[PDB]
Amino acid sequence: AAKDVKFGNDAGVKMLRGVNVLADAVKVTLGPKGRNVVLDKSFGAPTITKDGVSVAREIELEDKFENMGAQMVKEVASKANDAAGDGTTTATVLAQAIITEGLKAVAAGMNPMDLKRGIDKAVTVAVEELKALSVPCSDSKAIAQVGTISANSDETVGKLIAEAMDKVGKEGVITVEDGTGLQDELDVVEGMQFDRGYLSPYFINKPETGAVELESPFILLADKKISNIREMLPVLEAVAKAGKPLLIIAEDVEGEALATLVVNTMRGIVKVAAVKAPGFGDRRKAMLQDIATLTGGTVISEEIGMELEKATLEDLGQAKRVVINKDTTTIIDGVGEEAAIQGRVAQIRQQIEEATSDYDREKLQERVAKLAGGVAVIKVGAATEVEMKEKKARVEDALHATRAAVEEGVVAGGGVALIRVASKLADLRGQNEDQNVGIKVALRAMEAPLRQIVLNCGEEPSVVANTVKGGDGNYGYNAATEEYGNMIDMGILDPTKVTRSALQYAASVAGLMITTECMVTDLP
Amino acid sequence: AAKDVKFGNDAGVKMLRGVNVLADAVKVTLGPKGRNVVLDKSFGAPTITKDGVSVAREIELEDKFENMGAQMVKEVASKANDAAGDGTTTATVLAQAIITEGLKAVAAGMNPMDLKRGIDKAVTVAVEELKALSVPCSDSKAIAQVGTISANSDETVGKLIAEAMDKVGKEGVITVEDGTGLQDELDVVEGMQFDRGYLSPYFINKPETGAVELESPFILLADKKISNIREMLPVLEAVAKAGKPLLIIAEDVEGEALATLVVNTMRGIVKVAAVKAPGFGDRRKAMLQDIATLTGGTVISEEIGMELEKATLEDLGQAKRVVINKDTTTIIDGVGEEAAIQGRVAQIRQQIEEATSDYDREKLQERVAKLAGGVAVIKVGAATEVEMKEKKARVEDALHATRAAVEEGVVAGGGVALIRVASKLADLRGQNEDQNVGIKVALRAMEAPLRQIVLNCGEEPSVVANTVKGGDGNYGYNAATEEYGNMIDMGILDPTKVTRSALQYAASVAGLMITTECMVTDLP
Amino acid sequence: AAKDVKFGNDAGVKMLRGVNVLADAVKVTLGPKGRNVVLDKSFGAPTITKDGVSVAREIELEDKFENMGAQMVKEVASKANDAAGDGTTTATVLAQAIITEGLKAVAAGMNPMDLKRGIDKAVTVAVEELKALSVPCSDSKAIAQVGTISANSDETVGKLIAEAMDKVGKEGVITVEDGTGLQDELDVVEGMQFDRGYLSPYFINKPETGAVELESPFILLADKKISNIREMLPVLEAVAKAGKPLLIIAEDVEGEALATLVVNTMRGIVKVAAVKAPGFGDRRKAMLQDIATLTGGTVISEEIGMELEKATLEDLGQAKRVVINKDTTTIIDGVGEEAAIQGRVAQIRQQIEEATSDYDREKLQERVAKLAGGVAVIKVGAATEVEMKEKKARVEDALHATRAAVEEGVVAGGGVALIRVASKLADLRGQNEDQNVGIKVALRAMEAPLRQIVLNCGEEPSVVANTVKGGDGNYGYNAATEEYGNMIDMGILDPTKVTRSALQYAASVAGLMITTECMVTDLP
Repeated sequence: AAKDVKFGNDAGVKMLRGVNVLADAVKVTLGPKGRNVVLDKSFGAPTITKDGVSVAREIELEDKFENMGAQMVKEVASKANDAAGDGTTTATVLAQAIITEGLKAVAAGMNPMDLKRGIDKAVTVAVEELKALSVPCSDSKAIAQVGTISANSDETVGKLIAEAMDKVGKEGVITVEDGTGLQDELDVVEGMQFDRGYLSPYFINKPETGAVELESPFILLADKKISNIREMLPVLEAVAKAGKPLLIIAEDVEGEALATLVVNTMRGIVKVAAVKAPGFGDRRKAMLQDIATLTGGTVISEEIGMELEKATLEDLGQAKRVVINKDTTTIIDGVGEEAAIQGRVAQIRQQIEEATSDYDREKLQERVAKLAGGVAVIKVGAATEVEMKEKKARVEDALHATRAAVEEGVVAGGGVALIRVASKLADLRGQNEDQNVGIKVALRAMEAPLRQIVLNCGEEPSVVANTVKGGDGNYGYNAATEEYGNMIDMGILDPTKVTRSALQYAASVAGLMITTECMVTDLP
Repeated sequence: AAKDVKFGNDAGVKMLRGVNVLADAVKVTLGPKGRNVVLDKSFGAPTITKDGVSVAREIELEDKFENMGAQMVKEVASKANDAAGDGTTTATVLAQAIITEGLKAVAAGMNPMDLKRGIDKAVTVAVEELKALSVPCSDSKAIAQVGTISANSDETVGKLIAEAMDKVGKEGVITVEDGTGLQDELDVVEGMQFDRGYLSPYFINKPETGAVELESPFILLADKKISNIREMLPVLEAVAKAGKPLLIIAEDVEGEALATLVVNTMRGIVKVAAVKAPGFGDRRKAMLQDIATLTGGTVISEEIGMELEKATLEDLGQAKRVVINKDTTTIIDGVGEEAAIQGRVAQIRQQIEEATSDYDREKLQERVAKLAGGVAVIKVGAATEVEMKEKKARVEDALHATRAAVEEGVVAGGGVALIRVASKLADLRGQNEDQNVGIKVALRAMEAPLRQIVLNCGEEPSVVANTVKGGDGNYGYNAATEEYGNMIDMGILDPTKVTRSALQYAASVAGLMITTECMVTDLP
Repeated sequence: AAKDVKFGNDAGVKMLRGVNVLADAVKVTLGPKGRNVVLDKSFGAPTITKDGVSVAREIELEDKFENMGAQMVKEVASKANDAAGDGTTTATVLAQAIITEGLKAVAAGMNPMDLKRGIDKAVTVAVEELKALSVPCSDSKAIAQVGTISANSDETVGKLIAEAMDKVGKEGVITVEDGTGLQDELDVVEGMQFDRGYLSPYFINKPETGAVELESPFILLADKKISNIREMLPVLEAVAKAGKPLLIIAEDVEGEALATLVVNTMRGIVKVAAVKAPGFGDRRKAMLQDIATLTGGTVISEEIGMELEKATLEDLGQAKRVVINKDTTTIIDGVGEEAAIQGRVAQIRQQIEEATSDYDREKLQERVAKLAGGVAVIKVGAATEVEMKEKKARVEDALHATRAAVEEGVVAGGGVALIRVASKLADLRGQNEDQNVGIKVALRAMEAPLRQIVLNCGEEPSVVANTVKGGDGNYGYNAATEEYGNMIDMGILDPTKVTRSALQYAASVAGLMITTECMVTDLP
């Protein structure tokens, strides 16, 4: 199509206006004193929210260039959710501060590549100062306390997450089968988590979570690229006679059958969602064999000779609940019995015995960890359905924050850790001058989220931020109770991975937007 | 339709504004310090890129005349890819410099034909100075080092390309069958490369490469012009029952069946792509007989009497992977066995015996080179799928640059070779005066890419370019590390064919745009 | 009146556009390859000029704020003439460079007061590096050579200035009585130079020089503030009967009589110009007594009792030629005889004897230096009147440049000295960061005049300036002959006072324009 093309500082100020719009809405969502945002829905009454994840999804600007700036920061901040579980808002505010002060410094004629290298230098060293600043979250006391604090101060949720990580292991897979009464049950049921997500967002039937959940679905295990609908039809219509939904685990699903099933979920004819097989090559064939062991069904491969026309209801696998994230699919309570599963585990122990390299044995120890691990039934008991759904959502929030907290340790939250590693790096210098101003842009940006939280309190932000720089360690400003003090003692803590990931991804849009010269889009 | 027609310097400045837009975007992609370009996609978040090949595809301007200038430089720079594998960006910057300084000289009333002859003179002599300046890349050490340097400094890739060119020969065909694990495998499998491309770009299912890849396809070998769909239907529907895709190798595919299959790939009904037979006449019938020997299938010719209605599944040929470039189709691991293939080779040795002319024997030595050569399985092993796809792309980049490097030798890259042969030709003169100013426009243009790279560093371009002119040999400016020195020693090298082809094709749009008087287009 | 008021960066960019207009015209006047400027005169044919002094007088912009920026740089650059004799153009280009790069740095949010202190720091240290870099111009060989080089390479002019400074002394007063033939005469005649200028520019009858010259005028010596016309009338009308013009040396001339005489010079009725008495207090009464001794007339003071009504033609003093600069008045060949003058000198020797403090004796040694010194008759002989006026103007130019050259020494001209002390101060640092960027703004600005001269040559300015930074000492670029080399050997030299004064006054408008927040003017 006919493209509009902008160069230089025109491109820079267009992206800067887009990041200012997105970043202003998402930044007024940021606080324990966070302000409301009224998002319009054309159905009826609008939705009031305080979460910047829900606000940043709605933002899409009219002018194409400003829209491109907003969609850049939206995209990479959503990567901060997908790697972190929180911190889209913090990565958006940090992204506004690096891009704003950075483009002011480029407008002063400084070299943009030296700014990018300076920002990446202060970001790298500040990441290492977070890892030197992080307190580990190792045992059921710390797992419990991060569970309580993350789930809005409830002890029973932290006891649940501590018991579940105590059972399956901190490395293990924990997702949640929900409640059937008043009691909060918990046990290991046989399933498998693998790092493949949904193929298109149009399979999402639960958009408040951002996932594809299927209850009692069938599972088709295909070791081929699926592009043709004409094989799928006895499976899809055997499902349409069965009524229970259908999950595809294929080598790939491309084009015609893929967007066809997207149209099937558009009209809601047959509930089918599709994901890829985990891994590549012969080990993805072996992992499809393990999923075939769990779900009861059978690998349909070209070496056997079977096709999807010859597939029956026995050939499909089946489970009770599958949950599909953007990058990760978990399968909960497949049909297959402990004789075939356990004998399969013993066969993979045998493959540990006759493996040569240590790396292959590492892959097989990961594979018996997946196959022997198990997923959680965490029956969130409540009095009513409302407390079960809300308490379910708080259990998932404590599950994410506790998961990242036991991955990479925990730091003093509330924007204190960023400004603390900003205070530790005043003497960091680069090679030439524009790296030095890139470092100072980066550190001033690390100050900016505490400035924003205290600004949402209505207090004077430079005073409180200068006092938090005056303190040492985890001394920060509890913005909810407006009290200075030790953030670990006062019970505010963010995982190191949400802070580190927020800073790193804000550095990524920072560098990739400062070093932009040209912008190409369609005409309005 | 009703046409708008422009003459003279109006036409000249419209093309000059189009070349300035395209050339500015593609020229800010140019560097080891190359800047980003934000390309919009209407699906969602935009794509950040540093490659001018991806930027120049997106450029299409609103005004029709400026669009025509941009599409001229786009077209012939894409010819610099298709003949070279790199240097679309360099041919675009060179094209901007010759067209800009040239149209300034035509605006001073000078004769445009003498400018065209002057530019072609300095271009011809500068090509011969590149061939006198080129260092040969002959053995596995040089093949290895160009392989490492071209693939972003990795020794294992250069060892792979050196082993593959060691096996099949530097004249041989090497494309890549991909990985099935961690190991990087490599062996000769029986296939054939021939110089016929796809018939329409709408068969392209992998647009990031710019090719048509078909995995386990059937191959229909037709010795007739195909314009009628009504013969194709037992073949196309025997394929649609078979499910595996279909490649047509015809004498020609014209009109109705061609655009019909384009509609089949538009809706994705049956995956069929079509190419022409290699060569013309009785030798294209013999090469179809050799492809019939490789793929197991049979030549369908009018002299036998068969048609496409009488075609069966045995009559179609079959291979494992075919890859179709814009001008070249390779067929990898056809079904046919070594008895028929080897006996066919012996028959073509017999045809070498009973040939008369030396030229025919040259064609048959090319034909046993194709039939006895073999294509590569280069299993790019990696830990994950991401490193396998990215490492695959770097293997293809080192394969292209190593291929052109062993075709025509290697020169000091980074814009040093162009400005070096610009320095060697200060005393070149033409017949009359306007040829002299055409030569100086050409040489100043050869200076321009180093000016652009150093400008993307932020350094002073006329200083660094005047110092590189002050040096001799391969003394240049390593713009990544900002260090002067011997470019061959510091590990920057471009093939002579990408530099020579960039300069020659930029001279082609230069002459064909300077000598333009009239422009005819539709109305806005 | 109703005022328009602008604040902040709006005020900054308005002054920046004014300084850009003035500075662009005056900067294209700058060179030995200096370009022409066509100044319009409404009388008739326009005037072509290459001198930035004549261009900067004409510049007055339409918009009031831009006019204020232009008039600031005009004013203080005219102070660089009045203290230096040259370098209005150089102070304008330097002022553009500090104000431009400085306001870019303030637009990056840096502190303007730290920029002002940084610029003043690098300016102070660069002044001391000029004084460490200056070669002294002490004897008649050096005085002669600066005289020749400054007067466009003529040896006879340098011999004249060397003989005149040899006679009266380098501290002495030399102005020029003009020619009466072909010979270039020179002798000491009795006069006095004192540091008082004209009261209004509307007495200027020779605007090409910027002075008030009166030939055979009468001199009225008034020890009172003159505000009333009704005393002046027997003096003014005794002059109007005498016909020869009238110079007033008063204590002060204020208001009514002052602007009245301005109206007399507007209609040209009686040629009267007025200046103040030299010094303040009782010593200004004594210096009026010495001027009364020289000119033959008499001090009219209130202690005697006389008034201006009782003044006669004998009471007025008289001389042959008086020349009045903006700050300095010289009186040439007064009537009074050597008996009264010499006896007055002996009386001031007696006052040296009976003085107490050393300071008073310093003032009296200055006073016998003035009274015993003498002014020059430098009869500029030529063939025609045109060579006498042009050769007169070159004698005055060599007189100014030789005068400043023997005041403060001589440096390598042509913008080499500024960039040389810019090269010597790379390691100069301030207290905090914005002083460092103020220093780098200052040094980059010191590079800018050589950039402008080489830009007027058409050569590449960053190349030549980087080579002049590569050299050491007085190695520079003779831009007339386009040859590198020792500027003292190649005969390009500027006085240290015109370079030092150009840099200091450009620093003055630099600081006083960077630290401007508000601008107040009338409405358009």
